[PDB]
Amino acid sequence: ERTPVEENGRLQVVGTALLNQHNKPFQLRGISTHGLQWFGQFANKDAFQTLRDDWKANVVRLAMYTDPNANGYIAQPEWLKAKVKEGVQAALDLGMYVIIDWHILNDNDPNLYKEQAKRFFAEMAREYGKYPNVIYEIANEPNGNDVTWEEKIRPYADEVIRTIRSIDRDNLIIVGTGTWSQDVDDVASDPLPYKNIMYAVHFYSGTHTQWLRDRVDAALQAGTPVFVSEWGTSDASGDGGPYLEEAEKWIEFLNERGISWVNWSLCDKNEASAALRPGADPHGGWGDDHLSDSGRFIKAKLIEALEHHHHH
Repeated sequence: ERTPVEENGRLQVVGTALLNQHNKPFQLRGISTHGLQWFGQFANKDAFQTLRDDWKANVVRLAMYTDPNANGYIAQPEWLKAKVKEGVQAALDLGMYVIIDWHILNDNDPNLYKEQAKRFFAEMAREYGKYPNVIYEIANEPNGNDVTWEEKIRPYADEVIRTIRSIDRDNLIIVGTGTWSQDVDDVASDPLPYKNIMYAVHFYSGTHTQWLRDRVDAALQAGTPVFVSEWGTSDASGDGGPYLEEAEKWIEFLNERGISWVNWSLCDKNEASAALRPGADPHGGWGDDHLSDSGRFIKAKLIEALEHHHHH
């Protein structure tokens, strides 16, 4: 009944490894909100307490869409910042790790809203940098044939990281990769020089099979730290299946390698990747029959991972 943050404290990255404050290997495992502008009602202390105590998650991710055309942060900065702070404060109150996700998507080049990102992250780092719970995810899913590591993503990340690190010298930063955070193989050609940086890989088990695991293995062998800050049991659309046999191959692979993972998503949208059945209580306490096939799987994986840790 020690909380995850009480037990593990300030995290650190050495090579590809995530270690806790006591120099022990540590794996974050949890779940992401869907876009806060659409499903933010699930980002609250009561829901997060269920995740901590019943699901055995140790991290939550706050998916703050940026795109004004998605009613994201550029359109409604005050409401969304308020919701992010509610989410962060809930995690602080529960001793959970929390990822603040600048959730680019259709705004596919992170440079589009770079200065707004810097102002947002400067505020979050000032507010919350003293706490070891906080993790900054600075660009969810760069995508597009022009948006490559060398040309667009790395220069964005270098500027945003220098902004954050001027205020919060220690907390983890997760940096997106090209092709919807698949192009982790490009990082080793020119990595970022800073402390406590990990590189995102995202997968959807209806789409992404062993080939992407093979890429991840090659990245790890080359010394690139990987964090799975978003993955689904559906096709990449968020719907279809779910594809739990393939998802199981992924979870085994990630657990064997100690790679942190965060499932998409904790909401009740009528799509296969949503963890909750439509009308589920925003306050948590969900019986198995209020979880989808995907939600049941994720809850089971989280519980099993904790069991395997305590005994092996």
